[PDB]
Amino acid sequence: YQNDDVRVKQIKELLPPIALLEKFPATDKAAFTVHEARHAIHNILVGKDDRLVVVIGPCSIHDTKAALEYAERLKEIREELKDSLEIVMRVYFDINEGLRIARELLLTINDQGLPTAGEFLDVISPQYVADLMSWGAIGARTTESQIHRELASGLSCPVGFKNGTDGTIKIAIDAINSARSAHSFLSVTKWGHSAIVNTSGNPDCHIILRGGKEPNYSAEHVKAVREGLINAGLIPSIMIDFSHANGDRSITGVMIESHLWDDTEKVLRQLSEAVIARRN
Amino acid sequence: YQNDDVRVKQIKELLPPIALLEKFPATDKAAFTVHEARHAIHNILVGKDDRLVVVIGPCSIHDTKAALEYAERLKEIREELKDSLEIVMRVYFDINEGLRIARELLLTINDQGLPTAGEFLDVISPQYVADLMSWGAIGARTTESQIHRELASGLSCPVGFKNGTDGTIKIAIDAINSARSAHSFLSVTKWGHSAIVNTSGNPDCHIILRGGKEPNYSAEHVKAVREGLINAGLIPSIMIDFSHANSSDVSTQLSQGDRSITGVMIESHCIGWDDTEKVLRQLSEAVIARRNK
Amino acid sequence: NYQNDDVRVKQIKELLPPIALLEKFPATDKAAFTVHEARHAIHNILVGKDDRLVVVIGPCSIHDTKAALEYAERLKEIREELKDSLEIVMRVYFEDINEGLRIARELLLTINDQGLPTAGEFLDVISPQYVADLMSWGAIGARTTESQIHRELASGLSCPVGFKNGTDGTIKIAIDAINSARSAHSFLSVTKWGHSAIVNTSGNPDCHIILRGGKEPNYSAEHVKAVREGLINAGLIPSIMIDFSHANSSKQMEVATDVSTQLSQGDRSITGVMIESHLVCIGWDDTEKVLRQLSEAVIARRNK
Amino acid sequence: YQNDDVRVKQIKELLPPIALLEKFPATDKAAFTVHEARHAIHNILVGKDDRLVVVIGPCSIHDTKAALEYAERLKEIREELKDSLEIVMRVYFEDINEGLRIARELLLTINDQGLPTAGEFLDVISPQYVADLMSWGAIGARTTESQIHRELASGLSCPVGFKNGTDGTIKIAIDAINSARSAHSFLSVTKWGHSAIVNTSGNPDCHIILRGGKEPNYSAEHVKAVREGLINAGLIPSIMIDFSHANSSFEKQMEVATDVSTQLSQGDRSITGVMIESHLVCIGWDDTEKVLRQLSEAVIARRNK
Ligand SMILES: O=C(O)[C@]1(O)C[C@@H](O)[C@@H](O)[C@H](O)C1
Ligand SMILES: O=C(O)[C@]1(O)C[C@@H](O)[C@@H](O)[C@H](O)C1
Ligand SMILES: O=C(O)[C@]1(O)C[C@@H](O)[C@@H](O)[C@H](O)C1
Ligand SMILES: O=C(O)[C@]1(O)C[C@@H](O)[C@H](O)[C@H](O)C1
Repeated sequence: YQNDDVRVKQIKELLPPIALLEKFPATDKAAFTVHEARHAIHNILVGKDDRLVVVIGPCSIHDTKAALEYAERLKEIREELKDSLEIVMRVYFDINEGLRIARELLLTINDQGLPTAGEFLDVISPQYVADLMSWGAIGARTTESQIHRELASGLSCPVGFKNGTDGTIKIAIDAINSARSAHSFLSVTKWGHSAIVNTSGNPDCHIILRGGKEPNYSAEHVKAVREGLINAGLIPSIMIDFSHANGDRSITGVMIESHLWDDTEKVLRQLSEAVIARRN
Repeated sequence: YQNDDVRVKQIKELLPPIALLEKFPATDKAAFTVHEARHAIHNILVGKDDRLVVVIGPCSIHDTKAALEYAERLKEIREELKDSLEIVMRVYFDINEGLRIARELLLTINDQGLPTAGEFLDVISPQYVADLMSWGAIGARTTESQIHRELASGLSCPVGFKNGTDGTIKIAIDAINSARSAHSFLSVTKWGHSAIVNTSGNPDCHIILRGGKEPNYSAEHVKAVREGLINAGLIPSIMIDFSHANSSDVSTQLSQGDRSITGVMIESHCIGWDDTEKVLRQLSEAVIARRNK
Repeated sequence: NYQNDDVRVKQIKELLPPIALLEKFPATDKAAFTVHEARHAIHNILVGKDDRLVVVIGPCSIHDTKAALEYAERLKEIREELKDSLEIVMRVYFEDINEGLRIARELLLTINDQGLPTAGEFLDVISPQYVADLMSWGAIGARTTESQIHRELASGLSCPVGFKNGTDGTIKIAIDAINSARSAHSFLSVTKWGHSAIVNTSGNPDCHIILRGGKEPNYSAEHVKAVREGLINAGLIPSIMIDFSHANSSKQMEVATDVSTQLSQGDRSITGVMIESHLVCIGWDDTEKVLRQLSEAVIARRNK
Repeated sequence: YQNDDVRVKQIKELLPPIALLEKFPATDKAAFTVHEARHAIHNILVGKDDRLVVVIGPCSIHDTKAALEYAERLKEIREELKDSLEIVMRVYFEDINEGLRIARELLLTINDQGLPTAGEFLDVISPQYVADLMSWGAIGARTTESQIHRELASGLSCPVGFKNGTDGTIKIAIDAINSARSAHSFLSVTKWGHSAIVNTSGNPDCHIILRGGKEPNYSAEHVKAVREGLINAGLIPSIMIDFSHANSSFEKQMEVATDVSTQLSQGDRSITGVMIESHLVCIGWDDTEKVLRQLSEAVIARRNK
């Protein structure tokens, strides 16, 4: 009585994570870009830093050449606007060749001094690229999932919980809360072997406002959200996603979807000015 | 700079899945009980069998002995009401001793002729006991997750996608629509090794009514769900979870001839064992009644 | 094109991890204590603290486990009867590797759980991870005794080990083997989870020569006198094991008597013997006889 | 009752062989070098090529920069003496994870520079990390009688050399050559680092190395007695003389070269290969040029008698 893998057409072994960490080791320069950017994003998130975190980047990468050019352009503005903004590049995408292409781009961009951001879709793929990640988002459809909250509880970067696909703010405040506590999930070791991951908790989680039924970047949503975070005994630290379905010091970060460029300069220069205006 | 496992307190290697299947191989009775039960649930779901899948069991297992005595009791009712209710037991609970204790119980129960049911919450644990699984539920907090639908696409058992914690039914209709297609998710091999899982599609995916802001077992919800499934081009095979936010009707719906209700979910010894006999006997009578229309 | 890899490999198949073998066939408290007490007892005999002789006796090859488990029951009674004179351990040598490993463990678990200690041979660095927890003694054959890799396997083996003389009668390869094993080494093998690993060793002081014949036999009082002088000149404890079979015999029964006379004369250097015995290679009747004979030769040694 | 790992101080996981082939992927240049060399060595071992195989290299590699300079000089000699000699460099090493990285990066660079590499197979696991870069390999005198070794040779993608015993025993190698030609089985690790069963198809390209013993074994008389030894056994009389080790115990390895060069000139087609231990600063670089040029001239002379 064949009862196993009845609907599995194929199970091919995946290169162990250590094989991507050996083929593509973090340069000291990548390591510091990742390490400084995390601490930066932390200082901004708790209010220690008056600058704004800016996750901007292509909607999706289809060409690594095209992306390395965007990055070159972005790094200039990253440091040109360094005292008003914290610019991070958003890098969304054979799985083995895919994992190699993914890692090489994140390492090259962090070695060029540009910190990288993306989405933590599952609990196994972080073991391959999170050493080069300074920030990540949990999607609207996986915010209420418990494994995605446990995942963040052990992610080494700050984490953005998006709101519900209807516009629910409670699953995010409950997620942010959950991530702050130790947890246990199941994934693999850097050798690729089924393992138990015991977390210590991530205090650097915050909500993303990405829309829903109708947009929610309105001051009144942000006021309702900020009162929602305060009641739950959380730092009112808010990020607004300008894309997808979308002196106030409770807005600590924005999110932008930008391809190859003119309005990107305009928007970054515009938010720069509003950050400067807030210090007064 | 230390940028790795900064928020990891420990990463301990887990027994490979093959080591649970070696320590506890399926008997031919388990093997048979799993295969027959899964085929039965399919026929009941797609309207070839007029019986009703009853997923009943304790809300939580704290003792293995107590659960083995419940299984013995429920097996007797399963054999009696076999021409009205395909009865399946709900089995919800060191991870290695937890995997050992969970596998042994599911084998023992299937080797006793009682098919077992559970909840698939991750993409790794299935590899340890799915061979002993005849049905499974996908929770309300993981029904819009693409990973949990792609898991169901490659699950060898019939799958139940619960509604949302509010009452959303589309996540599940979309879930059922998704599972029916080939997908790909990352999991481990039976040797415990990171892998690419290419699926084929599970056509045996269905909706569960677990309640929400307000219970949804009423005939109209069932009619709505039927119409919502009908509009998505999906068979209106519906299951109502008498428990959860639907407890904090169905029988007469069936007595009157609702063929859409094809399954139920009960949380018993959470009722005690006497009401369990009553409710199974009640629904048995309702399925008998449904055939005379 | 230009296939440069696995050109002469017909198939590579993943073998169960050692953990799947120790999980399906876990040691029992009775099996654990038999291995522990035999390994301690074999050590005390090899060092002179025990006057008893080690007796590694068992079938030439195991094709049937019922036949092996019946020999196990018979041999156990003789182990219990001659316990004050002999340390009897069964030789479990067999000819799907995955099933062969399942069959081998279940056999060693059953025999050690019945209270009979098991002895075998180490031919590889990987197979020990599946069955050595049930091994109270083991051997390094004459064709692997000059191989450092095995000397490093013996350096990290939890059982006392026996190195065999050259297939030509060469003693140096094993006096050198014992010296190497006494040291900490490092050999590549797998974990209990089946993963390529580096094994760091502490050294095994419980390694000893097995006389098994090379060109002509080597069991006479003269070969032992000169093998013992060779261990003494090299600073090694003079503990010797004579295999009555293989080359020393072609008669196991004639070698038994020559060795029994040596023990009766007072040779405390012979601390162990090896016999190849089946039930239906001597038979059960001659096994009782050789065992009862060596027991009386140990009792005689005590008095001289 | 601690019955496990009582004599094990530490067991650490070694990198999967795949982490080494990913970080140090073979180049199309390394691949063609290994491929054409394994095939050139085979044609010389069976008489299809009148050239001689030369396994020459340092005794011990403690510096890659010193080896890479030796590789550069040697390659020019390989290209100059190509019509008379199949020159291959011997790469023998004295954190195993770092030593794996150093070993493979070196064998990759040298095969990428077009110089085929030659080493020794000590165990059944290490191969999986660098054998894709080996054009020849050896089994030493202390493991030639070992089944596990002859089963690994049965499934090696390169021609293999079995050394005689440390007493000078030829049979074990005639028995080693025989066994290796048969299909066998051994337990090793996959390219993913996992416990495995390796089924072999057998290796016809295996031969004897005369490395020494109680006294040397390179005289015309030993080769004659060794070649008759192989003939009886029904085996291609294809012999390899190791000038070093116990055949020369520098100044003697050069006497062994003249002794051997004289037998080849005579016409001994049964000598298909030599082994020389050479360093820069073990003979020096100047003697290496000389001995390669010597053996080249003897091979040239062999074609005329
Ligand atoms: O490949 C997997 O991860 C599975 O989900 C688990 C396995 O045990 C089977 O029963 C499933 O059909 C597939
Ligand atoms: O499978 C092995 O263990 C090998 O030894 C690995 C590598 O050396 C290949 O080239 C051999 O053909 C086989
Ligand atoms: O189990 C042991 O005692 C071992 O000695 C442990 C380790 O050394 C393994 O590699 C050996 O093969 C067996
Ligand atoms: O277990 C994991 O998935 C991680 O690899 C652990 C975490 O601490 C890392 O730094 C990565 O952010 C994710």
